[PDB]
Amino acid sequence: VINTFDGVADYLQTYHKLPDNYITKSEAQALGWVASKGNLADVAPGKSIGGDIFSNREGKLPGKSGRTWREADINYTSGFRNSDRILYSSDWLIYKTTDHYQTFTKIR
DNA sequence: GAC
Repeated sequence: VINTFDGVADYLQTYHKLPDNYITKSEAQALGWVASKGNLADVAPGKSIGGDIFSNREGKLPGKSGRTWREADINYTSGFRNSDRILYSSDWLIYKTTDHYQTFTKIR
């Protein structure tokens, strides 16, 4: 399992994809995940939510026509989800936020 | 796009 900021940032930079322990919300939902129940670790052991589109509506991240942003959970082990997310663009800019997309730091 |  790889779910730390540096670990995921390195993997993303090297392989241009999230490591195997990530599943999208749709995939998680298909497995029986119910947000209000905080049951992810029970329906998908050792998995973290990741890979969904981040719309960047606040414009806090660098924007450019045709650039798509995606986000993935970081530091998730169990229970309800946290505030830690890695943000990555189609052109491989990588950012982190620890406050649920309120502020971001460039890390790769 | 924690819920």
